[PDB]
Amino acid sequence: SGKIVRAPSNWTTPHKKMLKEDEDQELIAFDKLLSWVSETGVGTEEQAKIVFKKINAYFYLRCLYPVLPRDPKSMKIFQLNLHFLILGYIIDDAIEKYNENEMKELIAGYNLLQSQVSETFPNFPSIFEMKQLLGNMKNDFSKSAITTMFDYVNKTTLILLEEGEIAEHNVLNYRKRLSNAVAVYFDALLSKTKSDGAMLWRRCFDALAIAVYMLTEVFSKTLVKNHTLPVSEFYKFYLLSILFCVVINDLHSYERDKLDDTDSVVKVWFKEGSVANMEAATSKVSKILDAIIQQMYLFVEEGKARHPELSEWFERIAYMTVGWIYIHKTVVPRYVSSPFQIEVVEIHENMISNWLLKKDAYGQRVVQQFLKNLNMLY
Ligand SMILES: [Cl-]
Repeated sequence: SGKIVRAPSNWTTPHKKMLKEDEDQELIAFDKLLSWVSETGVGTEEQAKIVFKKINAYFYLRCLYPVLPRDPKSMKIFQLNLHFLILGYIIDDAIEKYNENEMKELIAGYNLLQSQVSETFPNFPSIFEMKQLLGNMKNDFSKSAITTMFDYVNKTTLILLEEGEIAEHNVLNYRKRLSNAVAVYFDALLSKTKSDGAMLWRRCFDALAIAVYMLTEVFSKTLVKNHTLPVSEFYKFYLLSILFCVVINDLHSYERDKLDDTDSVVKVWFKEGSVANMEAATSKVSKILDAIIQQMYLFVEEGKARHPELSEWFERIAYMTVGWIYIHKTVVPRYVSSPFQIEVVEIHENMISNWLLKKDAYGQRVVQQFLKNLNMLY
C-alpha cells in the first residue's frame, strides 16, 4: 500500500483493551455536566447531549489516555476535562464565527480578568462574580466564553491543590501555562479573521490541544517528582504529537474542508499542484504520520535514557499520539466515515531497530522543518 503508517505494536495495546470497555457512567457524571451548563450559560441540556454523541466524548478522551490512573486527583481532572471538552466545543462553534473586532473584544475581556482573578488564589471567584467583573461587551456570549475558561482554569487549580501533595509554586506554574494555552487559542482564532509553515503552526493552537496534553503531567505525577526535564522539552513532545493530530485530521476532514475556508495541508497540496488526487494526498499524509511516529519513538527512548524517572510520562505521550489514530478511525462518527484513511502496520519488538532505520525522505523533511518552529506557551 501507499497509505501505511508503521507503529510499535505495544503502542497500540492499551487502546485495543480500552475500546472493549463499557462507558463509565459514574466517571462521566453527566448530571454534573448539566449543572455546569446551567451555571456557565454555555449550551443547553439537549445541546450537551448532542455534542457528547458527536464527539463520542468519553471514548475520545480515553483514546488519549487509554491507561487512566484511578487516584482522586486524576479522576477529578479527567472528569473536569471531559466536561470542558463539551463546553469548549460549544464555545468554539460560536467564537470561530466571530469577526476580527469581536475576537479582539473577547481577548480584551479575557486579559482584563486575568490578574484580578489569578491573584485571588486560592479563593477564586465564582462564574457569577466573574461575570460582574467584566466590562460591557457588545457580544453577550463573550462573557460566558470568558468566565467558562476561567472557571475551568480555576477548577483545575483547586483540584491540583487538594491535600497539598503538589507544591504550590508548581500548581501555579501549571495554572499559568494552562491560561497561556487559552490565550494562544484565542490569538489563533484572531489570526484567522485577518505562509504554509505559519499556517501549519497556527493549526497546532486553534483547538486548545495543549490543555489536554498538560493532563499527562497530572496523570504521570511530573508535578511532584523531582526531575531534570525542562519545561521546553515537554512542549517539544506536545507539539510533535499535535502535528500528528493536525495531519490525520486534515485527511479525515478534507471532504468538509473542501467546501469552506478552513485551513488544511491537503488543500495546500491541491492548490500548489503537488498532488493530483486523493490517492496521492493520502500517500503524502501517511509518510508524514509515519515519520512522526519514528521521531516520537526516538524522542521517547532518548528521554527515558536521560530521565528514567519520567518513563511513564514518555510512554503516555506515545499512547496519546497513537490515540489520534483511534479517534479518527474508530471513535468519532464524522471522522470514521472518511473514505480517505491510513492503515496501521504494527512493528514487533524484534523489528524495532530495522523499522526505525527505514525512513522516508519526504516525511522526514516535513518533521524536521516543523521542529525548527521550536527554536508564548511557557
Ligand atoms: Cl487586550
